[PDB]
Amino acid sequence: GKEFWNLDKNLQLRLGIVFLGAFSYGTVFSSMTIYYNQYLGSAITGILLALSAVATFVAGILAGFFADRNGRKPVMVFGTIIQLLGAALAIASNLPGHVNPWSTFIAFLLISFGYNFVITAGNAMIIDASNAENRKVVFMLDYWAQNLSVILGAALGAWLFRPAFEALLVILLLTVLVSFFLTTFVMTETFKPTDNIFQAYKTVLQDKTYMIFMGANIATTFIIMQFDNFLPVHLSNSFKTITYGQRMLTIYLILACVLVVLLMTTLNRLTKDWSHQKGFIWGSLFMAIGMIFSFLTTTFTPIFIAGIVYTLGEIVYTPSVQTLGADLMNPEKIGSYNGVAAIKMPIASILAGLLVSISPMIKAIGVSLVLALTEVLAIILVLVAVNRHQKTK
Ligand SMILES: CCCCCCCCCCCCCC(=O)OC[C@H](COP(=O)([O-])O)OC(=O)CCCCCCCCCCCCC
Ligand SMILES: CCCCCCCCCCCCO[C@H]1O[C@H](CO)[C@@H](O[C@H]2O[C@H](CO)[C@@H](O)[C@H](O)[C@H]2O)[C@H](O)[C@H]1O
Ligand SMILES: CCOc1ccc(-c2nc3ccc(-c4nc5ccc(N6CCN(C)CC6)cc5[nH]4)cc3[nH]2)cc1
Repeated sequence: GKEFWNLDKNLQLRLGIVFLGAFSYGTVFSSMTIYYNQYLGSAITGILLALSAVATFVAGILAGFFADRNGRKPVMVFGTIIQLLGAALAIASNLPGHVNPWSTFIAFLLISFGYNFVITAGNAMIIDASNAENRKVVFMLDYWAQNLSVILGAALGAWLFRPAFEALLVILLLTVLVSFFLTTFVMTETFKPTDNIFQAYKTVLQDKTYMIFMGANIATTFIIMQFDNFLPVHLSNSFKTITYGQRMLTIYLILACVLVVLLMTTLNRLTKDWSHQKGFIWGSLFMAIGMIFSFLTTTFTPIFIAGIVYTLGEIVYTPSVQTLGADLMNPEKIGSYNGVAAIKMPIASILAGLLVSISPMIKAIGVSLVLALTEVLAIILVLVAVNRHQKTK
């Protein structure tokens, strides 16, 4: 909190923008599958969400490059303009009595795209206006702001999603505006280069030390991808109802976000002068242990505790990995590096989903072995990467 007021103006805007972004995500985007399922098929909803994910990954790659090629600010400003167009069109597509789902999909496809521009470039900018001393503070403040805001979003969302959709859309447009003005007027450019998209990425992919870290990061973000692919299947398939797996899985998310909001500062106090190599390993250890405990148990009391363990790990892990990457990052090609960092979520997700296809054969005990084993791999790759980088001092 006190740290926030002593930061660079640009970084403060970054926190503001992500706050608003996450809030609006919570309220509207969390419940968009409900919307799509209602108006379109579940075959359609699945195809739609697949396209949006591919769309946003491509947004991230383009934003990463253009953040390096031109400045960070133009890209960010472009993103907000895209968002305005999407938000306005989504408002006009959801008029009561004249609700157009397909139009709303396209509008939301725009908003997601526009948002990842502001995110991808914003990440590059975080590195630009940060020094090695305050970098971790920024990353955690970022991470904290998002969690608190997704909760506030979720609360308002539940109350008004079904009754007053348009109200949220109006609010979404208004948050986009706030963010747009901020990005245009208040924000100052942080990077001046001294290009070819393939050549821009070829260099980052040729960075073996970063690529190793990327592989480690994919394995630790693979554990997070559990909520997306194997925690629901587990609970829906075999959760003992207490006077409802999908309802329990929902609790877990709420619990975790609440725990981050509350224990951020506290757990940070204990980890204040830890190495990033350490934080990654302790975080990625508790995260794997928490998931394994959840997978092997089907009762409320153990799962709830198991969830507490995972969140302990996630809180430490998140800022530590985010700083480690920045240190391994080339100062001239930060944008391209953040672009490459987009691949961690789809790959970690695809593998977790692919793993879930074989879930019935191997079962919970079998699944956990694969998690533990891949987490051990993450530890190996982080040490390899940190070691190689340490030389470059
Ligand atoms: C309803 C089932 C789905 C049908 C297939 C839609 C998929 C195609 C992609 C989108 C094409 C535009 C359709 C549309 O209405 O969306 C945009 C928006 C909303 O119109 P409204 O909500 O004000 O009636 O209006 C605008 O922004 C553009 C309006 C001006 C030009 C006419 C274009 C068609 C408008 C819809 C038809 C007229 C309704 C009275
Ligand atoms: C004032 C204090 C308030 C404290 C908590 C308030 C919570 C208010 C609403 C919480 C809603 C939590 O859960 C509700 O949104 C979640 C966010 O995507 C959904 O979670 C859904 O999207 C997630 C994102 O990838 C997926 O991993 C889940 O598998 C999917 O089910 C839940 O399925 C939905 O039921
Ligand atoms: C063909 C292309 O296929 C693709 C497939 C998937 C994705 C994809 N992109 C994603 C981005 C984010 C997430 C995601 N899922 C999460 C589940 C939980 C959490 N939280 C964060 C908050 N803490 C407190 C609890 C855990 C974060 C999460 N982030 C999943 C995602 N899946 C992209 C392309």
